[PDB]
Amino acid sequence: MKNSVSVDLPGSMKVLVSKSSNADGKYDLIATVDALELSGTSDKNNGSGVLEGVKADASKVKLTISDDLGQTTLEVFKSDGSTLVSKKVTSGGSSTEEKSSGGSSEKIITRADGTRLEYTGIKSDGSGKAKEVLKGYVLEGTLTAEKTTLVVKEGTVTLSKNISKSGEVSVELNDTDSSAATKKTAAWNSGTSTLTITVNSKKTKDLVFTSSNTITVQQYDSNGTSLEGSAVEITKLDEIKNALK
Repeated sequence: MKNSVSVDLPGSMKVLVSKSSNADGKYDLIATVDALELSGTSDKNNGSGVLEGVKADASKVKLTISDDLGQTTLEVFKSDGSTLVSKKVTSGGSSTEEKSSGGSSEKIITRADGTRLEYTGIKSDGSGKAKEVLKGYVLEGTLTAEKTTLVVKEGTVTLSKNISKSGEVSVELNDTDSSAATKKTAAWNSGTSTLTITVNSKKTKDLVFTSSNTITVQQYDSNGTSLEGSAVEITKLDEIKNALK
């Protein structure tokens, strides 16, 4: 690989591809990931293809680079190469890291902005524990094969952020408050990703769940009909609880 060319890949990796092909028309590939050298051959000249290596503990490693360089898959197998232990797929600014070990699985999704969904203790029915890691705070809850449900409790109010298997966010609020004068109810608008809270037949605040994986809160005037001021981004879990008081 004396006169190879270096190619940047998703997942903060680099591959070297030979400048010209062998007698079969194929290009040599070399990459180093952490301590491990990987090597392969490809029928393309751009850095795409498959590289393989073996760790010191005899685990087999495969790096698969998609044809257009938009995706990398980094896989680790047991020493015979049959049983997959871990798989990291990176593309479009996001990574998904899956590991299966000792009865349960894990899946960590890292979004382009650094926020994460962490699914742990995944069982054969698709259930598990769920955490969303946002900037400044974490939301915790559960996973089923149908949805992720992340829960914040304040007083008799329970706020539930649902993420469907498809990735669609919806939010609900349920309040066990006996008193009809203080009980919170809320309505969800999927068109604006906004939960509007009502108390005593007047709107009190809008909670917006943004495409940037943030939450903002904005109050209504005492008339219960017009918004006032400007929306404030939540920076810590305590401020979500404050919005539920």
